[PDB]
Amino acid sequence: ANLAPLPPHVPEHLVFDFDMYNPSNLSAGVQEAWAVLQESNVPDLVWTRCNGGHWIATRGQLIREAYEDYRHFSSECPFIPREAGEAYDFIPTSMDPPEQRQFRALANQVVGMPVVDKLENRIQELACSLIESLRPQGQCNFTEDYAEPFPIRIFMLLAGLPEEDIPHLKYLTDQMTRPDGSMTFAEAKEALYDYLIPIIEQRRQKPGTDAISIVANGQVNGRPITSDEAKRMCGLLLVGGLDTVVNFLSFSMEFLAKSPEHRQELIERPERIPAACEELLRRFSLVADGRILTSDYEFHGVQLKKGDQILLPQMLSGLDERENACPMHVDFSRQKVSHTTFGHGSHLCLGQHLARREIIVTLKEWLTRIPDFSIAPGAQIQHKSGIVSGVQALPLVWDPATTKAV
Ligand code: HEM
Ligand SMILES: CC1(C)[C@@H]2CC[C@@]1(C)C(=O)C2
Ligand SMILES: [K+]
Repeated sequence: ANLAPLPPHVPEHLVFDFDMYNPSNLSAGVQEAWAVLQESNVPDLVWTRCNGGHWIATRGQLIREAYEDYRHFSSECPFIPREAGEAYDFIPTSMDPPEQRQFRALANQVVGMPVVDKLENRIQELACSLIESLRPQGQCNFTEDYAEPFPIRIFMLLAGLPEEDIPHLKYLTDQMTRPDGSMTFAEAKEALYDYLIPIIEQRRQKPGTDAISIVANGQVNGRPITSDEAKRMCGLLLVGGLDTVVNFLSFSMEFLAKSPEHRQELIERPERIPAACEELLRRFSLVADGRILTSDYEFHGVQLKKGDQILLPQMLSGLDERENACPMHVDFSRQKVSHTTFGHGSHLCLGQHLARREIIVTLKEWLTRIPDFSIAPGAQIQHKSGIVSGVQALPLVWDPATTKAV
């Protein structure tokens, strides 16, 4: 690990060199690896010298606070490392209130609740189709066989982009959240923009009903959105569509593959599925971005300097034992599932309704046709960490004789 020189204003007792891109205890699971930050030996707000050096709030209370106080904690540079957060210019995520407001409203028009209600039939259709297709095989590589195609095809459908462009696009979005060293954030971002530019141009000329057309021809601040602003909002839609639900689905199915009574519980009481979805969202939270200090500020006894970056792991809030008792235990009956999995503050996830729909549909439709399954014998499941964490591969196996078509 390459630790950056401790800045003079950071007390040595607050140092804890956690690498968000390669946590030390990753072998135990990614959420577990991040949960080490919540052990008794770690202060509530620490400084890691990894990835250029930055703060990390480890408690739900501080994460919520920082997310609410955009005045001190700006989204202008929300990604670690520094180079990534600076090149990051997505709309509305790189803006603080009140600017983000008009732009957030437009994005909502395209991925909001009404749109989800409108596409529910296609969502239901694809889920059933993909699963019925896998059902008689008795095995599947969940990440590539379902986790990826289900949410991504729905997104490409919503955006009016050919499914043929998925491989190319997914490689680029993944470079921004889980860098493999092949390219800088800026380069992955530019390439993604190169893809969108002609499409936006074209859809501004001849408007459609797809998400890209709606955004490109939308109104913000009483005037027409610019091509640049359109490109920046669409870049974000792509990332959210291709690299969020995709990863989350695999953590959930990995858990279900190892939990027969949890499976059977949803099978008998499908009305519990929405709660189970919420609990899985808490237990398998997977996003971690942050903010930048707009000025010198003392936060909970810690002196933060202007320009200091602070990671505010959305993932940690619900795993915080102060927020949920026995945080690592999955309990579908939890009277209160506290979490910030979809974020907190003015930038609360707009695609959260689409995400829950996809999750709930997956849970019901999978358990219906394939009620009994397990991880392939031998298989060693590996997780990966970054702005969005995921599962490398998820080999599942089952006896076709136990499955049932609908
Ligand atoms: C399990 C799935 C998902 C998770 C965990 C997730 C998480 C998040 C988080 C934590 C934020 C706030 C980031 C910040 O405050 O800087 C966010 C923002 C947002 N999400 Fe999601 N998201 C998910 C799926 C989606 C989907 C399906 C889309 C749709 C393409 C998407 C689009 C958005 C948008 C537009 C914003 C920005 C809102 C704003 O800046 O005002 N997300 N998401
Ligand atoms: C942090 C996010 C999950 C949120 C939607 C996709 C993502 C990586 C962003 O850039 C904003
Ligand atoms: K920036």
